[PDB]
Amino acid sequence: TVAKELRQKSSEELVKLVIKLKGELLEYRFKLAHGELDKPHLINQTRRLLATILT
RNA sequence: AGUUACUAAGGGCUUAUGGUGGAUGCCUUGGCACUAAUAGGCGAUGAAGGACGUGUUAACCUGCGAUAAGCUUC
Repeated sequence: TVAKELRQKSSEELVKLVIKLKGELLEYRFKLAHGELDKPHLINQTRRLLATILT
């Protein structure tokens, strides 16, 4: 699931993806602060996602 | 007038038990001293050592560094 990210617009689409991931990660963590986050597993994945893109 | 078993508040001796206490005996992911090979350094591309932080997981230990108990590639 990385060669499927090299092929994307490795110059510009990835920037939009990065900002979207940061936003939804922030909203995930905020949901975790209160209640109503019923899939606590999404945080570890989404951070794991950015680690590839920046790479 | 006289003789002498019983007393045991408590103690003593042996023998049996019970409690504390952790020596002797068996053992060990630990240490010690050595051999034979390898290698004899790290660092402005910012080290050694430290702080601080990071979790679906409280603290601590460990790993790791805002890509943060993990990322890419063979």
